[PDB]
Amino acid sequence: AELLLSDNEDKKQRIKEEKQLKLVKWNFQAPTDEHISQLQTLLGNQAKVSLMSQLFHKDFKQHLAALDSLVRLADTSPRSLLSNSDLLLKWCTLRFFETNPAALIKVLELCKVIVELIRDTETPMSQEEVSAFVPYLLLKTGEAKDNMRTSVRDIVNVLSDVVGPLKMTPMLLDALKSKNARQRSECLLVIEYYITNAGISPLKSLSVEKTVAPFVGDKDVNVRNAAINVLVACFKFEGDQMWKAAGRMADKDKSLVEERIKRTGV
Repeated sequence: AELLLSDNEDKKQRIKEEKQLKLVKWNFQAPTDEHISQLQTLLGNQAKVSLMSQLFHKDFKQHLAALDSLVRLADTSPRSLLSNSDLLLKWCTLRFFETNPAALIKVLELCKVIVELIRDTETPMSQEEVSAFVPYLLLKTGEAKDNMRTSVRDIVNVLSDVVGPLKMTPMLLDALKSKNARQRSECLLVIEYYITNAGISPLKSLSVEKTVAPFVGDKDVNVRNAAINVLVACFKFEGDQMWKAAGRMADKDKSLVEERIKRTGV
C-alpha cells in the first residue's frame, strides 16, 4: 500500500543542493512566489497529489485536512514526517504569515510532533533546516493569546534540546530587533532560562550581556523585567564581570538591576 508521504533519504540531497547554491534560501521577510513554487516542487517529489492539493489550496479549510492527515502519520508512518521534516516545517512557516487561529493551533501541533520525533530519534538538524524554521517560529512568540505563546515556547524548548543554546541564542538575540514587544520579552525569557540552567560561560562569544543591557530601558514592562532577569542570571555565574561585559548603562537602569540582585539574594 502507498504512503501518503515518502520515507526516503532525499533530505540529504536537499541539504546538499542548498549548500551548492542550487536552492533558494528560506530567508524571506514575507513569503514570495519563488519560495512557494520551490517548496511545491520539492514536496511534489515526496507527497501524493491528494495531499499536495490540500497543502497548496487557498482554503484554510483544506489546510486543516492536510494537517489532520499529517498529524496522524505520527502514529502510522512517523519516518515519513522525519524524512520530510525540512519541507513540512517550511510549509508551516507559510502558515505563520496568515491570521487564522484555528489553523495556527493545528500547525503548532504538527511542529511539536515533528521536533519531538527529531529529538527522540536523535536526528541531526542541519544549520540550513534550523535557520529555515526557527526565525519564523519566533515571530509567533508575539501572539496575543497566552495559550498560543505557551505552545510556541514548548516547541522552542524541544528545539533548544536538539539545537543547543549556543546555536539558538544568535536567533533569539536577532529576535530582539522586533517591533513586537511580546516577541522581545518571550525571547529574553528563553535566554534567561539557558543561563539559569547552563550558565553564561557557554555563551561568551555571543555578547549576551551587552546586547541585552539596552533592553532594561525598553518601553515595555515585560521586556524590561526579562532583560533585568537575564543580567541577574549572568551575575549569579560571573559576578562583576557581568557589569564589564554589559558596558555603559544608564545610571537608573543599572540601579534597577542592582536592586534585583540585592533582592534575589536576601
